[PDB]
Parts: sequence; C-alpha cells; structure tokens
Amino acid sequence: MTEYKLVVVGACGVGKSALTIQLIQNHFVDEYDPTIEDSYRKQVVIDGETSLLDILDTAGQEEYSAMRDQYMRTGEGFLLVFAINNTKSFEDIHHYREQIKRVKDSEDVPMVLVGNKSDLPSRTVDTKQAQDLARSYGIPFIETSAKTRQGVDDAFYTLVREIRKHK
Amino acid sequence: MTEYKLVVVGACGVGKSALTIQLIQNHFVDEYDPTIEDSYRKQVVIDGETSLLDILDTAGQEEYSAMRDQYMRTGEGFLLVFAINNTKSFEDIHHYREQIKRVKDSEDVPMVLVGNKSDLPSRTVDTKQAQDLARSYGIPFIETSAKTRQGVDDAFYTLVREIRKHKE
Ligand SMILES: Nc1nc2c(ncn2[C@@H]2O[C@H](COP(=O)(O)OP(=O)(O)O)[C@@H](O)[C@H]2O)c(=O)[nH]1
Ligand SMILES: Nc1nc2c(ncn2[C@@H]2O[C@H](COP(=O)(O)OP(=O)(O)O)[C@@H](O)[C@H]2O)c(=O)[nH]1
Ligand SMILES: *SCCNC(=O)C1CCN(C(=O)COc2ccc(Cl)cc2Cl)CC1
Ligand SMILES: *SCCNC(=O)C1CCN(C(=O)COc2ccc(Cl)cc2Cl)CC1
Ligand SMILES: [Ca+2]
Ligand SMILES: [Ca+2]
Ligand SMILES: [Ca+2]
Ligand SMILES: [Ca+2]
Repeated sequence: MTEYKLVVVGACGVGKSALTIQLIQNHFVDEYDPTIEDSYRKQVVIDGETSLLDILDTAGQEEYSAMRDQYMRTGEGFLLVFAINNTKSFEDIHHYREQIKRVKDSEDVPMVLVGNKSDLPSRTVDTKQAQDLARSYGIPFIETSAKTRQGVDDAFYTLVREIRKHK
Repeated sequence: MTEYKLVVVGACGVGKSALTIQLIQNHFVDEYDPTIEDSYRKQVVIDGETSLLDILDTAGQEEYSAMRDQYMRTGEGFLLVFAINNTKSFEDIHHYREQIKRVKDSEDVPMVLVGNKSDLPSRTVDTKQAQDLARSYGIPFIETSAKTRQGVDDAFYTLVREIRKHKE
C-alpha cells in the first residue's frame, strides 16, 4: 500500500492538535500541551484504496529552524489551518505557504486550506474570503470543527486525494 | 539597450486599448475598435535605465487559439487588466493567468494586476479583494484610469521592473 507523510500547519491555537487527535483517537482535547510536536499513524481507506498516513502535528517557536525545513522537505502534503474567529491566523496562511514553497522549491505542493472552529457563532474571516484564497492557490477549502468532528475526516481525506493527484 | 515583449490581457471592455494608447500616444480613446489587435514600440526610461518595449494589445474571441498561445510563449511580461466596475472581469483574471502559466510551463511569469477605470464611482470590486488576489499571486497591484491617465505609466513601468527582477 501507499504511505503518505502529512503535515498540519497553522498559527498557535487554531486547532492543529485538536483536529489531529480527533482523527486519530476520536476525542476532543481542550488543553493539549502547546509544545508537543509529534507524529501519529493511521491506516485509512479513501475512495476504495488503502493508505498509511503519517501525520505530523507541528509545534515550535516563531523562528527559522533547519529541523522544520526537514519536516517540510519530507512532508508530502500540508493542511493549512486557520481559525474562523482569528483574522491574523488567516492572514498568516500566506506566510506559511511561502515557507513550504521555499523549502520544497515548488509551487505545486499538495495542500488543503482548513477553516477550523466552524461551530463558533461568530467569525471574523468570511467564507467567501477563504474560498477565494483557496481558489487563488489552486487548492481545496474545507470547513471543520474539531469540537463536533464536523469535516475532520474530510479535511485529511481531501489532502490524501491531493497527494494522489500530484503523484 | 534591452528589449522586452509585453502583453496586455484582460476581458472585453476593461480598457486594454485605452491604456496602451494613453501610454504610446498620450490621449484617451472612447470607442476603440474591439477587433484591432496590434503592437506598439516605445523607448522608455525606468529607474534610470532605458528599455525598448514591444507592447501587444490583445483582441480575439473567447476560444482556444494556437496563435494566442504563441503570443504567450514569446511574451516576457503580462498586464492582467480588470475594470473595477466589472466583477466578471476580475473573476476572469484567474483564468487568464492559468492560460499564461499553461503555455509557459508554469514559469514564474512577470505579471502585474491592474485595476482600471479607477475614476468611476461605480465600483463593484473592492480594492481589498484585488490587493489580496495580487498578494496570493505574488505580484504587484496598480490602480489606473486610462481616462485621467492616473497610474498608466506606473502600470507599465512596474511590469518592466518585474521583468528585470525575473531576468536577473
Ligand atoms: N470551539 C472550538 N474550539 C476549538 C476547536 N478546535 C480547537 N479548539 C480550541 O482551541 C484551543 C487550541 O487548540 P489546539 O488544538 O491545542 O491548537 P494548536 O495550538 O493549533 O495545536 C483548544 O483549547 C481547543 O479547545 C473547534 O473546532 N472549536
Ligand atoms: N471611465 C473610464 N472608461 C474607460 C477607461 N478605460 C477604458 N474606458 C472605456 O471603456 C471602454 C472599453 O475600452 P477599451 O480600451 O476599448 O477596452 P478593451 O476592449 O479592453 O480594449 C471604452 O468605452 C473606453 O473609452 C477608464 O479608465 N475610465
Ligand atoms: S501554540 C505555541 C506554539 N506556536 C507555534 O507552533 C507557531 C510557530 C510558528 N508557526 C509556523 O511556523 C507555521 O508554519 C509551519 C510550521 C511547521 C512546518 Cl513543518 C511548516 C510550516 Cl509552513 C505557527 C505556529
Ligand atoms: S472586446 C471583444 C474581444 N474579446 C476579447 O478580446 C476577449 C477574448 C478572450 N480573452 C482572453 O483570452 C484573455 O486572456 C489572454 C488573451 C491574450 C493572451 Cl496573449 C493571453 C491571455 Cl491569458 C479576454 C478578451
Ligand atoms: Ca498543538
Ligand atoms: Ca492545485
Ligand atoms: Ca481593444
Ligand atoms: Ca512574484
């Protein structure tokens, strides 16, 4: 079977750990240590074909890091996560994508834009704004709630579809 | 001196001809025949360095065209023009950029996003939308009015700056 390395990226507190732990362990973590950076395995069937996912939930400081470059180099697909009630996290998506482009020396890297915390009544990032960003990047956009599990599987499955299309 | 092939692209009626004729001949044309596709030569000085510009003002049908592909292949920089009172023309920018990238093997092609008709108060494309689009594409955004000549020189000069950056 095929194996894929996925990387979950995004600003502090957008829900990267919560999304990943929901996918892997099927519960919502409300206080996950923000310094834990780890990877998780899961075997999944997507569109009838099994794949082994290795998912890195990233955590670090705002700084250049050779180790982070190595994570980007080995990563085959990236979830670009922002929170719908945090405009800064949406604006910074652009910078995170530029870092991936720099390391991988490529603009065609598999990526999915993820707008998390969709269960919250309020939002500061418009859906159209996010759809338009994803359109400009040529990538899918998925709305999620790690809290209710809405769209969690879809976000990761869609990323795998993107990696498969790229290969 | 260096010589660059520039190509002006954009939807029907966004002001490609009006912009180009303003740059070349310094007057505003109201009813320019929409079937005329032609090139103009112009020596310009930009940041103290002279370049010869060969500028193609495009016109054609909404159809695949081998000839248009050849224009894209030889073109070195592209003005992506929309009109600020025409939302469809702004949405269509994306498709025009995709065609240029298809033909040019996904090169990081020099391009400038141009929001024309900025003199009009009938705006439907928000300025922020356009800045955000240009940011995503990694290109400059210039607002222009072929009618008042606002930004016309700047749009073309900025494209030449982008070409010079790329060829370095
Ligand atoms: N309301 C809501 N809160 C969320 C959601 N996902 C994460 N959170 C909260 O946001 C905080 C940060 O989440 P975490 O996964 O640790 O963020 P990380 O820093 O990106 O790894 C946590 O306390 C979560 O409870 C969501 O979908 N909805
Ligand atoms: N108000 C205004 N009208 C413009 C401007 N630029 C072009 N036009 C008008 O828009 C129409 C189409 O312009 P044209 O240059 O022929 O567009 P093209 O089809 O893209 O070559 C004409 O009536 C022009 O006079 C502008 O900056 N302001
Ligand atoms: S919640 C406290 C921890 N803060 C962070 O983890 C932040 C560090 C900066 N940052 C990024 O660099 C996001 O971009 C990437 C991260 C990892 C990888 Cl492999 C690639 C990219 Cl582009 C935001 C989170
Ligand atoms: S105003 C009546 C004439 N209509 C047109 O000229 C339209 C034809 C379709 N179209 C485009 O294809 C714009 O995109 C390009 C045109 C030329 C070149 Cl070399 C490259 C591109 Cl991407 C809009 C104008
Ligand atoms: Ca975390
Ligand atoms: Ca794509
Ligand atoms: Ca014309
Ligand atoms: Ca650029």
